[PDB]
Amino acid sequence: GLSDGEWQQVLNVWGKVEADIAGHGQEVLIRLFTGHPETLEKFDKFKHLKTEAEMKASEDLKKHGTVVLTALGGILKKKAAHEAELKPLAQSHATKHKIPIKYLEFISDAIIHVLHSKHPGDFGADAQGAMTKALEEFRNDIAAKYKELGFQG
Amino acid sequence: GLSDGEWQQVLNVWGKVEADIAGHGQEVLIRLFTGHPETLEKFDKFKHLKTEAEMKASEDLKKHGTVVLTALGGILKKKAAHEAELKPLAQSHATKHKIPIKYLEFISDAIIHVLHSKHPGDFGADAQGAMTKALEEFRNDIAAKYKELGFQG
Ligand code: HEM
Ligand code: HEM
Repeated sequence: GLSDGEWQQVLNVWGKVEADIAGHGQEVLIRLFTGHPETLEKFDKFKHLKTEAEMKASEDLKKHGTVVLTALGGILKKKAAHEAELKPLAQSHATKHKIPIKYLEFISDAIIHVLHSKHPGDFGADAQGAMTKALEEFRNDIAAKYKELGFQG
Repeated sequence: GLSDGEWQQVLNVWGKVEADIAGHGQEVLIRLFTGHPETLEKFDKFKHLKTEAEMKASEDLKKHGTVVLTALGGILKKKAAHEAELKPLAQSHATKHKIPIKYLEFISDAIIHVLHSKHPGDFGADAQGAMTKALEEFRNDIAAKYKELGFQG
């Protein structure tokens, strides 16, 4: 994972991308298609683009560059926001509290039990299945940070 | 990964948790400590609590259950937000576009080159290292989704 420092360097340069997303997107795609021509073969809608000049002239290649970098920016920002809340919790539970993954499993089971007990009408089999998967994914995310910190959970 | 409806079910039940977070946090910790007394030994503040009654009267245990469910709710909400953008991208690139992970590495290389070319002042060696790490983690998150779909990227 990225530290707060590394995410800050990523988000700082992404601010420059957002000042001209279409220009950056066009340049990225032309760099990709000129360096690795097999990648252009994946775009049926760009079959008419046969030279770097034709690529530069394409309205729809520039529009697609905007689609790509807009989607990537969103995913980078949402990943950083998740990391900013997960990392401090994994740090303390690895290093200070020393909480095994087995104990995170026990509290996950307790949350499911209390939700079923307090919300039987609402928290039905499908919703309980959804929460079981969400808490498993949470434990796996902590376990990956544990392995990085050298803490055997 | 949760389906779109599955994340909405998790967010919906967390709204109910937040309507009585103190009560939910008490009942979760009481269920953990009564079901798995070995977990109570990690809490130097609570380890003297013997019965559900004593645990229920502890202001310190109630305070802590609220801190736990507040932290977990924030991580679930940030995970849901990241998944909502990552999942559809992985789905289309596996099932419709059939994009190998190597081609995502080629476009990552192009992004790093264009940012270095355009913004050298905000994209020195340390910032480039950070972006390399962020795009490798993005590719690994896509690869994880490919594996779930049985697409060999
Ligand atoms: C940073 C990496 C990438 C991002 C963020 C990205 C994002 C997107 C988005 C948002 C779409 C439109 C919605 C969708 O179908 O999912 C799309 C479409 C597509 N992408 Fe990607 N993409 C990436 C990399 C690639 C690469 C490397 C290739 C091929 C070498 C590729 C091939 C395609 C194709 C063929 C389409 C459909 C184009 C069309 O006909 O409309 N993608 N991509
Ligand atoms: C969903 C799971 C969990 C969440 C969200 C969570 C969250 C938190 C938070 C926010 C804190 C305070 C800030 C910090 O030190 O990081 C904390 C402290 C702590 N947690 Fe956890 N925790 C979880 C599971 C567990 C489990 C299973 C145990 C033990 C079996 C545990 C033991 C502790 C201890 C000992 C502290 C320090 C308490 C104190 O000295 O006041 N945690 N936890």
